[PDB]
Amino acid sequence: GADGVGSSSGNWHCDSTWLGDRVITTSTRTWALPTYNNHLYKQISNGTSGGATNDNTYFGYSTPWGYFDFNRFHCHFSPRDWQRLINNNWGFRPKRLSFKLFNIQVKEVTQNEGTKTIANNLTSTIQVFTDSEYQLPYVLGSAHQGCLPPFPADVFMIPQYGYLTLNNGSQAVGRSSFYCLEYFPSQMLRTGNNFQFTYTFEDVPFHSSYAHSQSLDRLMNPLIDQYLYYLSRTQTTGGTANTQTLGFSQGGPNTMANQAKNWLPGPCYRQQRVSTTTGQNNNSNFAWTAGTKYHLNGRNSLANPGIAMATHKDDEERFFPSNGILIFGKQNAARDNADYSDVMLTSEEEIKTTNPVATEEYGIVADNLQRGNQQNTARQPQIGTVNSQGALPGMVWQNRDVYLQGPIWAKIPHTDGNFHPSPLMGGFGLKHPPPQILIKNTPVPADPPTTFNQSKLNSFITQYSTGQVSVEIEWELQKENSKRWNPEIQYTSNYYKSTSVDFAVNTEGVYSEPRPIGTRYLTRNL
Amino acid sequence: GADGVGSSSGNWHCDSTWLGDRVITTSTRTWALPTYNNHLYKQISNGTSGGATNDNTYFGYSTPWGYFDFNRFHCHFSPRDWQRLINNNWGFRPKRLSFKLFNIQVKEVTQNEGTKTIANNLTSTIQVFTDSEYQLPYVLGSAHQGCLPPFPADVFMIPQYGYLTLNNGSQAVGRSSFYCLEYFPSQMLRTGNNFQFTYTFEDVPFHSSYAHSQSLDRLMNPLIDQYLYYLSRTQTTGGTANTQTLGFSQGGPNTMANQAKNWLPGPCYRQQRVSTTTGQNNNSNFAWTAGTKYHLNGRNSLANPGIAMATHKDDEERFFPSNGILIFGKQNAARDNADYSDVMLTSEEEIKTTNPVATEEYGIVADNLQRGNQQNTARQPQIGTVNSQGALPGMVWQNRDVYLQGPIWAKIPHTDGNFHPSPLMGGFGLKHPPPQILIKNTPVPADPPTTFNQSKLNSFITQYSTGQVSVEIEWELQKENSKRWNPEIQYTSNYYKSTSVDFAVNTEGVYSEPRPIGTRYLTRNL
Amino acid sequence: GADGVGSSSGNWHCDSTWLGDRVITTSTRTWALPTYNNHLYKQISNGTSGGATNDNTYFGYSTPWGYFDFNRFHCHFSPRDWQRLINNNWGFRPKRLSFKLFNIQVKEVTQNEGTKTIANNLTSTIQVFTDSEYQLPYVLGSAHQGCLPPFPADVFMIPQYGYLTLNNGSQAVGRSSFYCLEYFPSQMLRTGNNFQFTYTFEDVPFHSSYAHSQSLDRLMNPLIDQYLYYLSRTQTTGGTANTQTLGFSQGGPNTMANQAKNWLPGPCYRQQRVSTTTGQNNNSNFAWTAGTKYHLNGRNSLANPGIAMATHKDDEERFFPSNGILIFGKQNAARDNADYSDVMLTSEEEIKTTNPVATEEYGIVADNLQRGNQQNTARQPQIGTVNSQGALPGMVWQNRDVYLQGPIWAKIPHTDGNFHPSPLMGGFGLKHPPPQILIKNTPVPADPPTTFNQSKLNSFITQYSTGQVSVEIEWELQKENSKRWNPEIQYTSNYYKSTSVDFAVNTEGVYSEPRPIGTRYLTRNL
Repeated sequence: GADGVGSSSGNWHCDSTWLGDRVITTSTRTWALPTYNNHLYKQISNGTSGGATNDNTYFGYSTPWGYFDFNRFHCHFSPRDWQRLINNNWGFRPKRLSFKLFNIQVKEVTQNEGTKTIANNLTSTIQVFTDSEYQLPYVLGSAHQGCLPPFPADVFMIPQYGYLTLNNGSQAVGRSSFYCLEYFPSQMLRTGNNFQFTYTFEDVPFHSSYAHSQSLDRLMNPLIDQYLYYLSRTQTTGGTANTQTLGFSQGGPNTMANQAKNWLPGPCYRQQRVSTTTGQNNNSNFAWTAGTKYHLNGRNSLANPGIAMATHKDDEERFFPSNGILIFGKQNAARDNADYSDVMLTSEEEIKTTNPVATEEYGIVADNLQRGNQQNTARQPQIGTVNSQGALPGMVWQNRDVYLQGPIWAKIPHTDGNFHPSPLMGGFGLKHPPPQILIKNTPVPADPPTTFNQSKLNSFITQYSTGQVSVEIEWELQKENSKRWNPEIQYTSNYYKSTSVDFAVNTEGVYSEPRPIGTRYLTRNL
Repeated sequence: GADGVGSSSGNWHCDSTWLGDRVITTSTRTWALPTYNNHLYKQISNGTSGGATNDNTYFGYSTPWGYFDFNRFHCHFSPRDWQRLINNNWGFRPKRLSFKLFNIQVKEVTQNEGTKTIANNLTSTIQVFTDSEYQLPYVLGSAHQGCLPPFPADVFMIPQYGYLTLNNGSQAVGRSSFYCLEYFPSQMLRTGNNFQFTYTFEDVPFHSSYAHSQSLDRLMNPLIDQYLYYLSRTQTTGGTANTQTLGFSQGGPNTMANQAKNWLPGPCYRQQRVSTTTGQNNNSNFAWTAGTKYHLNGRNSLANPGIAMATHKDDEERFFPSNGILIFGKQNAARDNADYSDVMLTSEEEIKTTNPVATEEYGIVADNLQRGNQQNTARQPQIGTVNSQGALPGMVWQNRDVYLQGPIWAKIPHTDGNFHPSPLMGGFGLKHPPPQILIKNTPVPADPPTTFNQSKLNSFITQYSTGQVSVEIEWELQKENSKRWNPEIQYTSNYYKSTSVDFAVNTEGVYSEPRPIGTRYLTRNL
Repeated sequence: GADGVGSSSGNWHCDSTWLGDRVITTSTRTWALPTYNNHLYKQISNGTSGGATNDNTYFGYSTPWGYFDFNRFHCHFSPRDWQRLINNNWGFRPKRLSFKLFNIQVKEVTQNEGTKTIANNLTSTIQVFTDSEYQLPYVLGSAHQGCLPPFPADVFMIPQYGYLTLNNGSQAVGRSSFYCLEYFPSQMLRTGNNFQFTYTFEDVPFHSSYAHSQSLDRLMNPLIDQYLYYLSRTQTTGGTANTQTLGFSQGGPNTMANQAKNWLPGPCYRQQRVSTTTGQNNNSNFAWTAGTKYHLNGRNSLANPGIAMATHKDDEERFFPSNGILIFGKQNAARDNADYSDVMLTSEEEIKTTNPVATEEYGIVADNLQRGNQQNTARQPQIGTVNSQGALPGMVWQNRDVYLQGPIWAKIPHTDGNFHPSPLMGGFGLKHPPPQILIKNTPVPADPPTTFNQSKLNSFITQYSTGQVSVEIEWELQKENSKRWNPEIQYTSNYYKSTSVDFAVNTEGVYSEPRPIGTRYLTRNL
């Protein structure tokens, strides 16, 4: 058509459409983009000279660009839409997305004395491009702030793009890369232009939006015996001097721990157990010294949250792995040293059926070769505790649950090999994820001098931009086909009276999410 | 055409053609083939009676055949061609090969008194066949001598084919197989015939001809905080009597070791650390007693080189895993007890970014369940060191690098299951690799007696054969598409003056390779 | 389409595409254009009255226009792209270019009291035209500041156009020309218009992007003697009284300086030798008194850098010709009297093979006619040193190398004759080079008086302009086809750790180039 100062370049479109095995969520927000870094790229680093430990060293670059992040589930689903999803579906996955950037408004700020004036700059541009070839460091999938807000009426600030590369302390090495984002083709938009692009998700397995109604060690028939035998006795009984013997029995309903089985629980990487009753915990600061870590290039990193393991066993909801769960913060919680009442701990107890408990061992194996007292001195069988266990043939396991406040996807690192590349924070591991959209205000110089100077211009017009952003994702559903007789467990609001509605604004206009909501409510058989 | 004594049956073809995403290397050499084993098959074995340990016992057969081996990279690539490959390509893999055997010359040796005469035997044959059905023990892929020489002007001797089967000490068992290679269809060639065959590689992943410019624990945005919380404090501070508490923080730029992450480093099988400064090593002979071994049927075998792990961490190039690297020998180095200055140690430091260091642990896991002093005696959290770690979900890793002097492929054992079947010595794991070409001089009996005798003939005419062999491999390239601004690291010759040119002959005509050359020079993002 | 205030008239396009024998570099920058000279043309001159010497006199005109200059190699090539070029190609040359000027923003500045306000002037224009007929003095190709910056994120100021004509001291002569650039057809652009033009380079020889692996005096076979003889002796030996004789020998492997040869080294114009170790230089200020100069119309001009000669011989990297090399300045170096550590000296040592050393003589010639003592007094042969040598038949030579920071082209003067018209600063000599693009802000008068006045208006509205400029050049490549066995020399980054990445921004956002990069890394035979 005809795009100009006086015409609108897009419409507000926030909705959700359920149709068959599909649900299409569309979302629109209003953003603001400042000028970052004074239009400069800056080398950033952190060494041990300052006072940091070797574990927190880095070397990277801070860019003047910003980026869009809709990598949380509440960016697309309302709390009621999340309820329709998790109460009626066994699984879901993303199919394709559309992204739009419209109604651009570039404004200039003047500051004579103590007066601040904001006026339109009708001829200024913003630059937008997507990293469709995955040529920049991918910083989505690290659970960073700056998402599209969950409440459609909130206006958000676009976060600043930065990246890291190889370091040796605060220094760089020969393989450290430097990226200029102006070295990419970018689209320039004045107040009358808009931007848009579409993306198609690759085939990714459905998320397991269910709990198991059987456990792995209870797949048997509780009425029939097994025809296989197991060693049930190595020493006679009854008499006064018991001797060695061999005795075998058939596993039945009363001895189900001895029965022969076909499968094994998933892998284990044991965590430390912490109680929410502080009086039960040890009186020391063991959050880091006793943490569950991995070692990479002489640098210790917390395995957080780590592989998917059950949070606790039966009747022990007060225990959690020290760094083995996702922890969200309540509305307006401190950044550092928030109290327990200010955060919301998740719980993966739904996978007790196949996954080992995060704070327990995997099992028991033998240590030595037992013998009698025939020739050499008698030796008693020794056993060892398996606290870490990699993949064994015949293992089955579930992934970590996704949450309304949690991440959606992550980029699978480009490596030679990987094992079960599902992100450890939960979500869909993608070889080619949604590309990151980079955005920036084109610099506008102030009046240059009237005599030539070779130096680069460092005096600019103060500016920022505003506009709307809409993202539409189509999800595929996996409906449940269950013959269970009794009613299921569902997610529900509390009927009782209260001061405020959950998932609503309070008297000051602050929207908040009172609890985290997983997706495992319906049940399945193993 | 017309093949006979006076016409040539092939041309010398040693070259390399780069065209697009393909490179075609052709190579020709001159070989000599003796008579092996006096035309006999011989049972060979080694037991503990002789003085060998149980780890080195074997039972097998020594055959009179020889075999062709072009399973090193310098058989096909010149040092300059290797430089064109590793400086410009992110990956490569083999596609198809052609093999030719031509200009056969069978010669007979007579030895009257102290006189030695060598004359043509125009009517003698050689036998050639390829094990296209993989019915013989495959001895390629064990890094054996007898390759086509790297320098095209060198004449090489064809190695003798032998194989092993099951043993119990120096003895055999009922499942031990005996193979006669004369029980195969074979092609007989006189001085005017030639042999040829073609082969097509199966789909194999490209070799990672790059290093990572990011590390796994540094995929985050260094400017933005995380919205997820982690347990940062379990004990109050400041006061005189500190009590238990729970405190949570958000991971940010300054605490990147505590941030939530999606992935884990690759598996670990810890090695012993040895320094090239001998004064730093322990004063004992621990090369075998402290080696990193695996146990199979009561036999210990060194895990050499083992799974792909980083050789050392930053600033520690003097350390290597005791048996975790490929070690090549310099030109004319001893077979036994060569000094350190006579060998060339490789280094896989390029995979510090995803793979754990070979001489370090994998990480830390919990040992016990910590508790306070509410009821039972207080217990402090205990941690354990993970020195071996199998595959965990969310692991990523790189393979071992390939070298100019290193092997190309290996045959994947025919088993029920395998995990990431990439050869541990580096290269391409193939279910059906290039078949082994077997070659032999047909026996020519001396004058038999004039009265019949049933005994097999054990008097033959002394003979050997000569000819040329050409092998042409087509490789597929994977070009780099990088937006890195600063220059890359490249492999380069030293500009400074020297007594000899590297990768050239010296004054005596001896060709040598001064250093090993890997393939990871360009960089990528994770 | 529809061009106006609210629509963008161009997109940011900074990229490089390698495809076969072509590489296409595109580059976009943001510029600022002030009002120059108060919209006036001004006669400028410099005589000896002021204090200048006769060598620095001039007469010319300063115009109110500005011009665009992309005549350096870093305007188009990133440091990594320069590495892809010089490591893999024997030669390159430019083919065609595209130029675009878009997103024009004309702004007006008001200055009431101590307050400065910058507002859009939507109805103001800029004027742009290209000198496609080469009718103005061509000031590109004089290595002037004001290029498009090497770092795409830098905003640059457009330089002011001026020119010189004939002078006699500070005065002009009858042949001195005066040019008004308003006497050209020019395109006027408001904030919604854009400008563009294309250009095709003429056929120019490829740049020699290689070094020679042979030298001119070593093209012989080192094993065979020559059949030609040379005079090897003019006096008998051995006896007590030696007499005159004639003795001839054949040139062989041991006397290669006496062998007959077909060619001669290139021309010479000897320079003065300066050491970078200051203690080795003479203790006097000889930079100008001992400089290597040419004389034109009673005016001395430094021959800088002069004809292409080798910088130094073997093992003498510390010596350079006093004014015979290109010298670039490090980031933020002084304009006058910069120390040696603030500049980067180039070195043309790669042409030792065909070109004479800049600080050495060309050779030796005879001075007199030698004779004996038969009649007149005996005379000994005299020799003279050739310090300058023009073109001789059978000469071969290389041009000067091009650098990443160096110039690309120059305009060949329109004369009756020229010898080897390749610019002495390095690059491509073009009869019709890329035309210079002239740009200016159209003057906007302030309020004129209400009574008529014939005087020209000298009160204007303060103004400047901003916009983007994109230039795309297509280069043709000349791939190397070498049979060299050993690896080549390549340009590479240093692997060692460092405080900053080379060719990247520092902590303050300042981009810098640490060293000059030539193009002669691969090798050829003579």
